Amino acid sequence: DMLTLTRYVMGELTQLLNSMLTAIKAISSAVRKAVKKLDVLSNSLVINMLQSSYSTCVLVSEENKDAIITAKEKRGKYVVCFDPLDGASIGTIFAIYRKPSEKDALQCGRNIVAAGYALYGSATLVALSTGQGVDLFMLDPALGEFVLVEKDVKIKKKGKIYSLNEGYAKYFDAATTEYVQKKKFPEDGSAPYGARYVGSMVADVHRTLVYGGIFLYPANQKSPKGKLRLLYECNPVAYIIEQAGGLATTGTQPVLDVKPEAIHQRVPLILGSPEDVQEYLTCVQKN
Amino acid sequence: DMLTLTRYVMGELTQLLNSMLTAIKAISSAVRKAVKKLDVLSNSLVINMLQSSYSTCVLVSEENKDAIITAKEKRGKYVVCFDPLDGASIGTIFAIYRKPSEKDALQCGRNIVAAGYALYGSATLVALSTGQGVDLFMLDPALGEFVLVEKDVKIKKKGKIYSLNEGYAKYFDAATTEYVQKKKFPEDGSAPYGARYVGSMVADVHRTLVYGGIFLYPANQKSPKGKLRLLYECNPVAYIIEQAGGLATTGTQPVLDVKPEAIHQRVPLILGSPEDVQEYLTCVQKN
Amino acid sequence: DMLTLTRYVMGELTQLLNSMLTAIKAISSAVRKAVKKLDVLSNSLVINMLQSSYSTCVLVSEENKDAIITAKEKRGKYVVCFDPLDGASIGTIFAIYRKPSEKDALQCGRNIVAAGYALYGSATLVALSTGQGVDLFMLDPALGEFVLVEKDVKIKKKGKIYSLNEGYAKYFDAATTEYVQKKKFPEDGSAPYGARYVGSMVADVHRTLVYGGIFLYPANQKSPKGKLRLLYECNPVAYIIEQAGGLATTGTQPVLDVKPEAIHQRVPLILGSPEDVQEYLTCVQKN
Amino acid sequence: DMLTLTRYVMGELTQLLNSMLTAIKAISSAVRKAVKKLDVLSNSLVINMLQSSYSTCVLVSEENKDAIITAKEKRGKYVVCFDPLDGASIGTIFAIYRKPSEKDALQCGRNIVAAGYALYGSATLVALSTGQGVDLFMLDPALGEFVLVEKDVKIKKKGKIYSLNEGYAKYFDAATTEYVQKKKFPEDGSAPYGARYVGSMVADVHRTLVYGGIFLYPANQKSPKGKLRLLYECNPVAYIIEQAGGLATTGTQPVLDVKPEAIHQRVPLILGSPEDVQEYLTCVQKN
Ligand SMILES: O=P(O)(O)OC[C@H]1O[C@](O)(CO)[C@@H](O)[C@@H]1O
Ligand SMILES: O=P(O)(O)OC[C@H]1O[C@](O)(CO)[C@@H](O)[C@@H]1O
Ligand SMILES: O=P(O)(O)OC[C@H]1O[C@](O)(CO)[C@@H](O)[C@@H]1O
Ligand SMILES: O=P(O)(O)OC[C@H]1O[C@](O)(CO)[C@@H](O)[C@@H]1O
Repeated sequence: DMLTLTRYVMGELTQLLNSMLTAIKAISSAVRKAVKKLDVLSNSLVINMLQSSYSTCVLVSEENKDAIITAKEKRGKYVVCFDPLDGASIGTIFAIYRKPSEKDALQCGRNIVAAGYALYGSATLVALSTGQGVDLFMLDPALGEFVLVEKDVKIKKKGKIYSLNEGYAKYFDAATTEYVQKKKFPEDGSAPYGARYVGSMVADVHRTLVYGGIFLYPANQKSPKGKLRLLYECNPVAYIIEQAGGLATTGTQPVLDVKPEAIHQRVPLILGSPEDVQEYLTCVQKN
Repeated sequence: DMLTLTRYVMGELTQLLNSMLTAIKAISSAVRKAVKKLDVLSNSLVINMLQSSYSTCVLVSEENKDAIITAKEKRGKYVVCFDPLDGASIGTIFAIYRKPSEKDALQCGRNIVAAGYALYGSATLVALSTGQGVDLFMLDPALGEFVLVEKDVKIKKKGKIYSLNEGYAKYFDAATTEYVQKKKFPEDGSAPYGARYVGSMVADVHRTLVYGGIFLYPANQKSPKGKLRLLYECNPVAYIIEQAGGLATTGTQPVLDVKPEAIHQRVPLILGSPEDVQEYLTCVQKN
Repeated sequence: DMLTLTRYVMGELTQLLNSMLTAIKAISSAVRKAVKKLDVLSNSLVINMLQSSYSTCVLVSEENKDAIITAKEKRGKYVVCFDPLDGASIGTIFAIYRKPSEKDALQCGRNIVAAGYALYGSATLVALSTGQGVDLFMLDPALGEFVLVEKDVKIKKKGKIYSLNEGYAKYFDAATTEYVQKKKFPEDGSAPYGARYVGSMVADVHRTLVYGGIFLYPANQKSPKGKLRLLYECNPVAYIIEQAGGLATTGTQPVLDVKPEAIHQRVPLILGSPEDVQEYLTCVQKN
Repeated sequence: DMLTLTRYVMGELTQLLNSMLTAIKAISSAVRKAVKKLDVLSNSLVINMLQSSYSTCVLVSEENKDAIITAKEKRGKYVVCFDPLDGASIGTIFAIYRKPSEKDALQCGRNIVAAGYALYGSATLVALSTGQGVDLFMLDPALGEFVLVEKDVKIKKKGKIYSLNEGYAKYFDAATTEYVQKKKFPEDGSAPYGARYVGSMVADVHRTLVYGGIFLYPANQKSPKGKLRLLYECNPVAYIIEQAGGLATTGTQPVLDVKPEAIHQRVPLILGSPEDVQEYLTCVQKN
């Protein structure tokens, strides 16, 4: 019943992760103790911690219309796109790039150097990658530190869950209609998939990573480019899911290959177990 | 930024609630720090705390085949049916009756004297009623105490969420098929409902209480009496939802009116906002 | 086992207390998780929280050589003298005055409008007065809030503890030698006092408040004006102890009547139960 | 800012330590949330956890007149003498022996196989030895686990603190009078020692371990065999202090060599830095 602790390592990049984690720890505490005030609060925490890391030059926040330029004295080599408080478990999402303007935060997901999400549940969980797989951490609030709980997390090749808001059925495009119909009425004599949809993206993506299956927020008639934001929701989770052996697509190309045309750009998002996402792509190509 | 605390009151019944809350506090801590071992653990906590209250004579647990008879020395006037660890937020569910045998735990829900659930999320939340409405509490683990956060909680007359596993579509009975079709394709020119389904009953019911709408685990071809257990899942949440101004039905009668034929009996469960449950009943009566 | 919470009230003064408490909550967390770095850290927390209250114009910190002048935009009517991390339980001490220069922080203790200390033990405790007695609070870190635990705390008229570093005996002045001799060898056939000395001033003063008796850090040959600092150690605790019915003296006048000649001025400090401090004064007057 | 955790190891003995730690974690929580009821509570926690380890045959508790004999089914090879709640930081003290009667708990300290104390401060700290030095742990209540913070703790050869209740001066024996006089008036031109006395034995002993110096509760006229209890206060701390390179004596023999004549036997206790305890012994031998 006794433990020893050891520092874990995945310069400026490490200091930058360290401060992003410190802001997540603060947000975790502010969520445990709890709407727009909490969003405003979570935003200042990230921005201010990120800036005083001395590792940033450009921030993009879901909460701010324009990119935020780090004061010239505190400037470093990295760009951070984040959703401070997304969404039941709500979350925080971020992706880090190397670079002094918006140009720098408009790089395709392929260029990501580190990305992560935090999920604020019974425990605060962080999934993190710096390009060499996905590691899962739990916030130990007693220590003030994040504890490694799983190394090199891998998603199942194929799952048995599908996850989307089916209340948008009347608006679905033909490929989504077809895919959902196949999940409920398999044509191969297999059992239908189970359905799960928390309605909080970080909660649904995290379940998709650890249980397998597929998560979808595709284009539909009311949102013809999807709802979820490319820079600081879709690209970071696509990066995490790909690092875990999964796939993430807009329907017509990998999310990480999309060339961003604006910082608050939305894209469709379909991700998860590779065989499930490939079967979704087949419905697209056929329609 | 300073507070005063005051003891809240909703003899033996109070001591019984007090120990059920103490077991919930212990379960909360064991969940935060985390599968069958946790179920075994949560079970002993409830059973042992409930017994040493000196208020029980008969327990029914989701985990135990037979009813548990309190030792003759520790016996009191009450019967408790509970699911120690149900299920993402998992939960604990319980209902309390006045009474020395199984007979006593086979009373219809109408006879309930107190019921509740706990939800183990970013915060541990307890909904509780003793017949005079629903009160919502948060576990303050620093104090070891449950803090009143909402008095006399009322569910909306009509919501805009529907909540069920649509992966069972191929197995749905005609009334469920019809109801779901109406939620997605309203015939009155209104917007379709949104869909949410966490797949943990306490999580879905709690959302249904605070946001409004409808939750369904109806009979289907694979589970022709439903999945959820009458004594310690369906009756307690039906009791809470009715105390909040909602409805809870098996499709053919109020859950609380069902006369239990066995302690692990399953029933269908449809509950939530009264106008939503009434519209579901209309699809049943018409089929 | 259930509680209700109610906001407690003892404009700018309230916002100022609120931020001083918020800095104490942060310091509490940084102490739980733990030397000069912690002092530097505790200092920035107080200074920065105090400044953004918009209620301060002048700060005096044990950690800073010169008084700190609040930026003109954030200025308010109050002056705060504090020891961010003093000292086994360590503590934080502060006193608040109404006022733009050092002049304002050089007022005698008599002018204090609010004062307090925090003690970081198994629980974090705050004693606070705004002139109408002493109230005791515990930090509930789960809530992020301070909970009233005792109202209008009163010190015993006479105690049975004396508290001083007797390792300075060879340096004691004649009155301290005489007083200590009387505590150990009572001339009235009473039992000797017990001795307690934690060596952390907030710990010893707090014990003196709740158990009664006397605490002394008098002048001696090596420290002929005492060790403890007038502005942000001696005046605040003198204010608290007097508000609890006790006395606090330098030996030759009440601490609160001393006219400060510099912001880091030291004074002797003798305080506690009034009859004990009066007996100490008798030894002084006689020598 | 990320950590990995690793199980630490110092069969039945390990399970026994594990349960003693689990009772300390429970006591820590009950102290944080707080007199005789807490003593009664702390006692049942130790006794019940110790018994269900299946490693005990005989317990001796400061709280119970007679030794407690483990039920025949749960019996194992070890004997545990403990003070569940001693005493400002209060503590828990225990020593473990291999063995079915009182005989087994009346072994001299020399036979100890493991001993420890817990101190309930801003953090809950455990000092533990199983014969190969002293290791220091902090309770991480988030994890529910004890974290190694210092390995093979060593006390200074000679310190500059002395720690005793000087309010018993009129009752001191000649050697204690002489020793204290030498601490305050060194005859070698060195500075006087500082004095510290919390009045809680675990607090004073812990300070003595980490800062060095000497702690004394010697025989005096009112307590001619001392106050502190041999089996579950003096022997465990003597064992810890000796494992850290210190000494612990009654004045006339090492505490660990005293042959116990009764389970609640008191002995004088002088311990700490070896050169300080040796100088105390010189005052004894000379008187
Ligand atoms: O209610 P909808 O249309 O399903 O939206 C769900 C999505 O909206 C958000 O709450 C907003 O980002 C996401 O977290 C979630 O995936
Ligand atoms: O996976 P299904 O068939 O939707 O089952 C969901 C239900 O099963 C449970 O996990 C078991 O009680 C419930 O908490 C939940 O409502
Ligand atoms: O070691 P000494 O001289 O007794 O000093 C004790 C005093 O020093 C301090 O640690 C410094 O402020 C006080 O907290 C305490 O009262
Ligand atoms: O008040 P006294 O006589 O100094 O007693 C102090 C001792 O008493 C106790 O509180 C009782 O065990 C010890 O923790 C402490 O060492």
